[PDB]
Amino acid sequence: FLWHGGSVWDAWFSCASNQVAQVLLTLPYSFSQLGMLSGIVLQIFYGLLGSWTAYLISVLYVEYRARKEKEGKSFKNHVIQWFEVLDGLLGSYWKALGLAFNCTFLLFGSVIQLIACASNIYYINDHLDKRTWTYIFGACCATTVFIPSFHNYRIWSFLGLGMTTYTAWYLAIASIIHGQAEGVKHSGPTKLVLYFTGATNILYTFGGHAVTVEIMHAMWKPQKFKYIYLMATLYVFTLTIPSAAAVYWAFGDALLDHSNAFSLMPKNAWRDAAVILMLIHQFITFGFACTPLYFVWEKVIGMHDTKSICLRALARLPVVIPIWFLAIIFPFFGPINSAVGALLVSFTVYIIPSLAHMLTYRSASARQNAAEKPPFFMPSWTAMYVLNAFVVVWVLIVGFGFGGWASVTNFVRQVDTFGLFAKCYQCK
Ligand SMILES: O=C(O)COc1ccc(Cl)cc1Cl
Ligand code: NA
Repeated sequence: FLWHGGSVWDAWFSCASNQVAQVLLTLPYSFSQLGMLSGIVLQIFYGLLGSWTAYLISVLYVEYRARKEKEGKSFKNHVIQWFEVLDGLLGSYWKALGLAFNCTFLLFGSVIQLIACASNIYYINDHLDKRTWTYIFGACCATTVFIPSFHNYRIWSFLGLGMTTYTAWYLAIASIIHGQAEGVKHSGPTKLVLYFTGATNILYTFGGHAVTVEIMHAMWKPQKFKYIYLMATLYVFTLTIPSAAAVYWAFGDALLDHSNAFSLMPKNAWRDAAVILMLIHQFITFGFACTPLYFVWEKVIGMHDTKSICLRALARLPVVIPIWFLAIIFPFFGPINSAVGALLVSFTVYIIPSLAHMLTYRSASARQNAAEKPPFFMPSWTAMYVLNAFVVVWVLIVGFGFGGWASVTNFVRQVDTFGLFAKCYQCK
């Protein structure tokens, strides 16, 4: 009860901002690297852990606002940010950590959208290789230095949800109708590097929810908290499990060579519709990631105020040129999710939110005068502390130690094979 979350519409507007658009096409690859038994258990595991960490971020936001409003403060005409909460609760070293990590991740999450945009357009008009489509789409994305901000974020998310729901159910039904071939093989785990570069792509997937609660996070007065609101957290499962299971079931071990699943499906108007919807979706996730970087760069350089559109744009172009060169040089759609999710997501989404919560409520004085008692599904404090320590140690060893070695070895293998400035990655 009294969950500071809102009504049914705001509650579903939080599951809408659970971006799983682009990574949806690289999950059969991970299944072919792991097998059927490990692919499902790990998806459920990481989905539950992601929901837990999102809850942690929420309770920390509420704790900070509640502490600040008591000593005398007005939060009117001023939205709170993540690094501000970290600075207010822990100190300045945490304000530096939660800024460096959240800026590096936002830099590397747009290279991926540019790569995917240049990759999916190849399965409509394959007269120009993927590097020329990267030239063209980078020149198109370098025009976001003219769009100031977004006037509305509700409609974009509510349309992205449907654009994802069409593709996640085309990929399953087309694969079922196509059936199995004659002499396809489902070999499970063979090498270690492959198992652990698949597990990290699965870790990456379920950290997109908590990453938005670290940037926008709108909150308001509490409501009565109908308990049906929880049934919107487990709606990404009907998007990710059937589509990834039914493509691997049909196409076997031909997927450890094709990271984009559109390359195996038979061409039809439905496939063309899904490519276009995915392009429209991945063109929105690029601006929603490049806007905070623009804001932070303008604040840092000391030029927040600008009246002409020609001055803002011109000053705002050391931030989109490395996002372009990095997409041109390393165009590895699918092997890059593992590296990014092993080096940045494991710290941004999992270890830091659970370490801040452990370090905040250390003393009994901080635990008796708390803004929110422990939830109904976790009564004691020892339960929360044990769960946090487990999350920290697990993501530290399996997510960073093994995942890191495996994913970086795979990323270097791709460069050894295809070279730098590759012309067409995984084209016949
Ligand atoms: O389209 C994508 O890139 C997949 O969505 C995500 C998945 C994981 C994380 Cl951390 C962030 C995002 Cl935006
Ligand atoms: Na991967």
